[PDB]
This record gives sequence, C-alpha cells and structure tokens, in this order.
Amino acid sequence: MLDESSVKKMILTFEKRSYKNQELRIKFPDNPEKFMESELDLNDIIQEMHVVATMPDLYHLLVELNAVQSLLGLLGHDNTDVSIAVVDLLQELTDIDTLHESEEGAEVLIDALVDGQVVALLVQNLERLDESVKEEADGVHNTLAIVENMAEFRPEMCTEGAQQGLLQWLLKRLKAKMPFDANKLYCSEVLAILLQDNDENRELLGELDGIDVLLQQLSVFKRHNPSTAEEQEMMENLFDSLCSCLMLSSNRERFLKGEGLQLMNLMLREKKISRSSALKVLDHAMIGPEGTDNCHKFVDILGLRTIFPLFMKSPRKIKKVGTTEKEHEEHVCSILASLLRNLRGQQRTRLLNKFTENDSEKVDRLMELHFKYLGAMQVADKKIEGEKHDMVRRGEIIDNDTEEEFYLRRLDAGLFVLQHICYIMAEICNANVPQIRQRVHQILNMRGSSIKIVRHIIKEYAENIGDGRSPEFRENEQKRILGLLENF
Repeated sequence: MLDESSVKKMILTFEKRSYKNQELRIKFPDNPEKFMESELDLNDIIQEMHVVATMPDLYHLLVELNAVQSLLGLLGHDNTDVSIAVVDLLQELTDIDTLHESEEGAEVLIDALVDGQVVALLVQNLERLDESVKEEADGVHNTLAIVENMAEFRPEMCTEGAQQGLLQWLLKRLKAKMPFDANKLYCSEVLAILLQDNDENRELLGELDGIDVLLQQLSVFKRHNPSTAEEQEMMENLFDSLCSCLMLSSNRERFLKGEGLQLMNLMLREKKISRSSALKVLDHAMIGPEGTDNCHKFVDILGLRTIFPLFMKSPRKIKKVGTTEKEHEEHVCSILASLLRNLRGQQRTRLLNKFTENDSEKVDRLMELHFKYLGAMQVADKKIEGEKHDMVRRGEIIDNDTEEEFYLRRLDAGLFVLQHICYIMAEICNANVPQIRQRVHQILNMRGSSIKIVRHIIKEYAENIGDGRSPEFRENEQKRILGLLENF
C-alpha cells in the first residue's frame, strides 16, 4: 500500500507533466521530437495513477489539486494514446464497486465530472477515434463503460448526458454500415439504459429520427434468425429501447409513420425468435388512447388474422424460447383489450366479427381463459386470507409492507390478464349481439362462476386504473368502464 502523502505527490507529478506537455505541444508544434518524451511520461503517470482508485477515500485529493479538470482537458489532447489512457483511468476511478466503498469520495468526484461536462468531452473523443484500429475500438468500449458506471450511480445525469451529444452518437453508431461488433452490442445496452424511465431522452430520441434507426436495425431479423448469442442480445436490447420509447404518447405517431406496425406484424407471421418481442411491441404501440391510430392501422394491414390465431393457441416453442405461456397470454389479451377500447367504425365491426365466427369459438376461448386465471386468483386470495389469519394468531400487525407482498402474489397469479379478460367480456357483451351475450351467460351461469364475480373484478380494475396518467383521466376512464356494467 501507499499513503495520503505518497498519493499527493503522484498527482502533483501528473499536474507537473500534464502542464509541461501542454506547453511544449503549443511551443514546438512541428517537431514531435521536442515534446514526445513529455508525452510518454504523462502516459506513464496517468497509467500509474490507476492505483488511486484502490483507495476511493482520497478522492477530494483529485478535485482539490485540480487533477480532474486537467484530466478532461486531456480527453481533447491531439493524440489518441493520451486521450485513451485518460479514459482507462476514468473507467478504473469510476468503477461502481469502488464508488460504493466511500460515499464522500464518490460524491465529490461525480460532482467534479458533471461540472466538467464529462459526457460532452467523452463524446468529442469518440467522434475522433477509429474503430478500425484495435486500441481505439477498446477506447470506445471503455468510454461506454464509464457512462454506464455513472448512470448506475447517478441516473439524473442521463438527461444532461444524452443532450450533450451522446444519444446522437449512439444512434449513428447503431446505423453505421459496419459489421456486427462487441461495441455495437454495447451501444445497444447503453442506449436502452439512457431511456429507462426517461421521457426527456425518449423524446430526444424521437426528434433525432431514432425510431427509424431502431426499425431498420430490428428489421434485419424479420425473416432470418441472428447468428450468435451476442447478436441476439443486441436485438433484444433494441426491442427494449423501442418499447421504452413507445411509453411516450409522442412516439406512437413516429412508430406508425415508420411502418413499424407492418414490421412487427411480418415478424409475427414468420414465427422467428423476434416473435415474442414483436408481440410486446405491438402491445406497447396500442395500449391507451394514444394507441388509437395504431389500433386502426393494425386492422387495416390485417393484424386481426395474425393475432387471433395466437389468442386461440399459445405457441409450441415455449419450452425453448424463454417467454412463458402466461406472458404470451398477457399480451394478446392486452392487445385485444386495447382494440376493444379504441376501435370504432369498420375496424371495430371486423373485430367484433371475430367473436361470432364460427359459433362464437373465440368466446369459448375467452371463457376458457377466464376460468383458468380466475381459479388461480382464488387460490392466491385464499392463501392470502390464510396468511392473514396466521398473522393474527401470531400477533403480527399487517402493514403496507405486508400488503405489497400480497399484491405481488396476485400479480404473479395473473391479476392483470384476469382484469383484461373481464374487460374484454364486458365490452363484447355491450356490442348488442345477442349471440355473444347468450354464450357468456350460458357458459357463466351453468358452471361455478357468476356475473357477480366478474362485475366485482371490473370494479377493482376501474378503481385502481389509470395509475399512470392525470387526475382527470383516472376519473374519466373509471366512468366509462363502470358504464359497461349497465348492460352486463
């Protein structure tokens, strides 16, 4: 080990050499010979400095002695070897394992770096590196390691970082006509983090024509499978990114114009590995009111003929793919629920037609699913009553923390899909089609379930609905939904 004073010296040496080199570079610009040694030193000491990351306790030392500010000046150094060695150091310094060791050290340095506008300085650095040169491609990888490290410790900076030119770089890097590459995979991972719960970055993606990018890149896997598990993990990151963007009502319009629906559709038809995610996207593209135009387009392009088969039978591939029956059933019903919510006109009619062909077979299915999930809910709830009874025996007050455990168990049992199924039933029964009401009541009353149980599930659904959006919205939906009970 080394000591505070043995560290202060090492830094003061850096500053020494940093300064020296800057001067000689400015004073002897034509002649590598006069400054080169100065450089090799800066390089060596910059490297030696890595050891500082071992003791994150002494991080005020790097800010105090002005080491952090010059170190950024270095990212712009006219030779890549210095610039990349800086990045190396920034990666080691900023490694999350390290940043958790001492709060103070972490806290002070991040502030220095934000102050520095590091993300814009790293991006200027990226714009000059050439991935054809191996040591520079590793530089891209390492700068990307940093933003990840920094976002893991402090998410709020991602907004600033993205705007600071990063998002644009990523988009151009994913587009670029270059063979698939570990840096490409990493770009994909880093992009999706930038968007995680971040409307500001999701919109900025929109404005940059991000969606087109995601759709060309995703369209590589429409008919053919991806070669490798790395290249398959990228695809999945692209989808992740894509769904995240669709969380914002403004991107639904951009998706549509990008012929996004057609792609996800084509994916479903070709039944490749993309199919599970493509179904998820469709779901995100249609979910609430901001789904409306997309719903209508879905039908226009024949989405109905693609989705209902998947409503009737859940895919064989389930043991191999990773998406479970439950998940798959969750999305389809989600999608139908959005279709029933938002469709009007010809398209609505065509949808309702699917419930009448042939002897209302889809109604039977719907009700098959009703019982499946209802049943699971009843066990889940019974178990919960039991546990509450056992808490009282044992003297344990139930609290919100308990309630949250309980909620999660219901979520795992199929609460959401159950809610959707019942919404669908109710909407179906309010299309003034006697055939369809009959089948529901027929089916419902003879067996062990009842209108009463369904009505109840709807109310709960209404009550907790629109958790997402605005106080006036939550009022309006709740109203509309509860209106479906009048003729049911």
